[PDB]
Amino acid sequence: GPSFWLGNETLKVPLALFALNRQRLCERLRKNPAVQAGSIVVLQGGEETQRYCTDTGVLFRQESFFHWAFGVTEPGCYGVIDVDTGKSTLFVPRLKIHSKEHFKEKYAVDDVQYVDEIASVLTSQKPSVLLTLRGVNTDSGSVCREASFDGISKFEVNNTILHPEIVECRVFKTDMELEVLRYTNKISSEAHREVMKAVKVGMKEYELESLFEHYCYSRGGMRHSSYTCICAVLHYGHAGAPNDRTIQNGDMCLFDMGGEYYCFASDITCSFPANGKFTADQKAVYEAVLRSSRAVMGAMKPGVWWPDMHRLADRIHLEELAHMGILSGSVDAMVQAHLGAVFMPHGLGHFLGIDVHDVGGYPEGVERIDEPGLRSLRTARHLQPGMVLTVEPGIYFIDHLLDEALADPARASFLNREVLQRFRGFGRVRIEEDVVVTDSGIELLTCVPRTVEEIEACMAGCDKAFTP
Amino acid sequence: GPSFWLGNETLKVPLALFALNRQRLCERLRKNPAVQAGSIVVLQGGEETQRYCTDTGVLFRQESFFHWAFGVTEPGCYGVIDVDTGKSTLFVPRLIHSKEHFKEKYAVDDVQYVDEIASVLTSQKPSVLLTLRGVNTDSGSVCREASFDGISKFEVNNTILHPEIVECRVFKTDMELEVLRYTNKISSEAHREVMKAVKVGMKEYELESLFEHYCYSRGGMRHSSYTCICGSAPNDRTIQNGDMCLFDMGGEYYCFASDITCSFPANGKFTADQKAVYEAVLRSSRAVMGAMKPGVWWPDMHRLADRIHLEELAHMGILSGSVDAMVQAHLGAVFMPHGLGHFLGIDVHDVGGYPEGVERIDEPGLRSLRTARHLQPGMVLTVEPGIYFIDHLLDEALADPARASFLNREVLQRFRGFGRVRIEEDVVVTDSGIELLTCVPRTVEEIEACMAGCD
Ligand code: PRO
Ligand code: PRO
Ligand SMILES: [Mn+2]
Ligand SMILES: [Mn+2]
Ligand SMILES: [Mn+2]
Ligand SMILES: [Mn+2]
Ligand SMILES: [O-]
Ligand SMILES: [O-]
Repeated sequence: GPSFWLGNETLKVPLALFALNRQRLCERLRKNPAVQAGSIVVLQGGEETQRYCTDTGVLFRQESFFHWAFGVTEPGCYGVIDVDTGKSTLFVPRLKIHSKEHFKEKYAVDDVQYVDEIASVLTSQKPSVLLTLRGVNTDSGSVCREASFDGISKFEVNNTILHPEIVECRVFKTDMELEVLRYTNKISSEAHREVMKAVKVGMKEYELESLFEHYCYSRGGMRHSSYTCICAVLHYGHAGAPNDRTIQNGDMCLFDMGGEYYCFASDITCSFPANGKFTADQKAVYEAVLRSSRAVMGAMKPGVWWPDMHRLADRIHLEELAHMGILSGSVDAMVQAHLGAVFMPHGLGHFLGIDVHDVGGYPEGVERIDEPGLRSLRTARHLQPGMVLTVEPGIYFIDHLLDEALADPARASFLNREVLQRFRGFGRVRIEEDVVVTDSGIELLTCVPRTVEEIEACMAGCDKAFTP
Repeated sequence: GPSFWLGNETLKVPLALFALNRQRLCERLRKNPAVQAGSIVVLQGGEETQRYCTDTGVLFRQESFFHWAFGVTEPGCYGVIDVDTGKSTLFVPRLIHSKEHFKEKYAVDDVQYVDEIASVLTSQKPSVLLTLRGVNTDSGSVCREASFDGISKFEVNNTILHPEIVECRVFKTDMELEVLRYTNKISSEAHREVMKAVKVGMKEYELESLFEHYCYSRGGMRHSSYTCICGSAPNDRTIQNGDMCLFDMGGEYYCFASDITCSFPANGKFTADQKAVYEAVLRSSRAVMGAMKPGVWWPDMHRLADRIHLEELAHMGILSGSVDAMVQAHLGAVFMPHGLGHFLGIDVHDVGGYPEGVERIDEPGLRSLRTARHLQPGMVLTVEPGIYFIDHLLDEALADPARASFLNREVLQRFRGFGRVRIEEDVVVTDSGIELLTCVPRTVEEIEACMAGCD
């Protein structure tokens, strides 16, 4: 059948991918006892937006649930799925201008109609109930926009059934979806290598962000970054602003960037010395995060409770920080005092898919854990095959977190100021891989240099094939 | 005083630019007979947005009127200006920098937190708050009026400000022109790099990518001014041998735009037909720039470009008959359906093209003009004539006996799928003529030498 493709070396994505998602959603809804016969799923695609009151266009990016179901890149559409038969209808704006037939062929749907006819067409199809999308995103706190059209009031509308079901479908990636996520990770990994090869003392961080974006777009067809790429919030107020810090000798760099292809995300972080040679201290902190990274990846398999992996990373960080002489005392005591969250205040990792922070981390019955570090986890679910997660432990030296710990009698004793003082302004190490949960373990999607020797080799311009 | 700067070779933009804008706005309001003494201008800045219901951030870009007045890059702010004294107060979110930090950074008279805006304005006992509401004549959208908790307690006027701040934006200060010269410099350089890099077989988005990379990495231009048009949402058309490329792209620096279009043969060599069409647009481009000066009516420039295009198309054999008669039948709009050019500034399609008293001309071509004003010094415009071979426009003309007679179908057939040529320059009106901001290869000889890798 047809496939989405941007030519050259970019990935051909069969539109069958979305047909399989529609099939899976219908199969789930058919097994749902509360779904009436003759129900129709109604999704509304995104519309083009402009900057405020101007006619300056904002680059259009399809709404994620609508993309997941249909793969449609055009703004202003609606999409309908008959639950009982699986029949799909795309509604496109009545505006070279393409025919309805052109869109039917392009997207391999069963029917195409114009948007202004949606009320007439649905009336004629006599559905029992329209199933629309409404629910809460547990990362943004926002409520998903329910589809609406002139005349929808004449129909029976249920806005509670669909959201948890289509979320759960998105949580489990198909083999076709994995092929795209492998590709996004391949291009983003190559871009990360290019950045490590290009970085020079004296460069502005945004020069590297630009290079990353150029690699992803020109060689990967990735028009969008998946998320705001982190290399300043400080100097200009938003993560999106150019990071205009000058890279200095002795710096540890952290680049957190990932491109998006056809609305499938990647999210990768590399940490490395600006000048291409790890100091003893840098090697020590870095290899601590490498150790937790690898321990978690080695422990992940179906049935594993994700918060247990976060705690495992914490324990390893604390062990290694103690082996460095930054911390002293009982590691068990440190864990009881939640000392790990001083060095890693964020969650270990999160679902990834069409969204960087993908849906379904906190379905009904799954509770957020009200402890330092863990409260920042974007899911507290148990791992199952088909999930895609980031694994992103880090160690940070953040003054106000350290000072707070030093002011806390329950924590302050564990800290050796004489050694710690040398790590003030050390910076940050984070190692972020993307992985798939398999039937028995994981598959690593990311492919960047990770050991000290591999990183130093990459920055010295060694061919990627070279291995130390 | 302080300046915006992204280091390396990027431009230092004095925050004094925005101070001057505020003063200019107050000077204008003070002359407005409806403006009450003790009025305060209230502007609301943009806020951070996310993609739909996700936590995926959308790259923040400041609202244009608010940027013009304050140069503030942070989301979630307000800014007010005492009309009588010119005193400026910035309101920032309480979140980490001090208010003192923001005062120093933006060279405003006072900084407060946003949650105190009602209390602060109340203490200053204004007659009325002047808020922003009006219609953008390019989008049809209504400007969003500032609002805050407790604003209901104030007398608010939302009619006075818009036309007055729009009018200020129409006329660029020397400091603004410095930034627009810079954005044109970098975008010009990026266009040259694109011309050097184009190879048959490439995808258009590869050149869009290169352009953005040059502007960002070398210019500190994070944003494209507008969605990039890459003729021959990624443009994934393969550049083919024999194609005429059209690349319309411009970077933005600190919310100051640029808008440049280059047309050139994909394979680096103009055919006779391509040279003929291209040099027709070069001729109208140069004729319009030459004729521009204070007092010139912009629609006359549009019709000048039409006349020249028709003359050249007749010379080529595409058309026959009286060019006078052709103009009377609006034949120019078949080949150039859009307006000749538009105001440019903080927005690519900048404000103020149709203030009250200036009417849109209801004729083909001219109705798409984004201004029908007379030119005055300080105005910044694009000059972007083009010739297009658009089947449905051509078909409509061939069906209409008043136009069909002028067209030589046997010659036109050859130009079906020719594509299109547009040449877009950015210029400023001076006391005597114009200053050209754009600096790219333009003659056939310059373009071919550039693409051949010469120099
Ligand atoms: O938001 C999150 O979950 C991770 C934490 C570090 C940056 N991204
Ligand atoms: O919108 C305008 O007015 C010009 C002409 C077409 C491309 N930009
Ligand atoms: Mn990340
Ligand atoms: Mn992440
Ligand atoms: Mn343009
Ligand atoms: Mn333009
Ligand atoms: O991340
Ligand atoms: O343009």
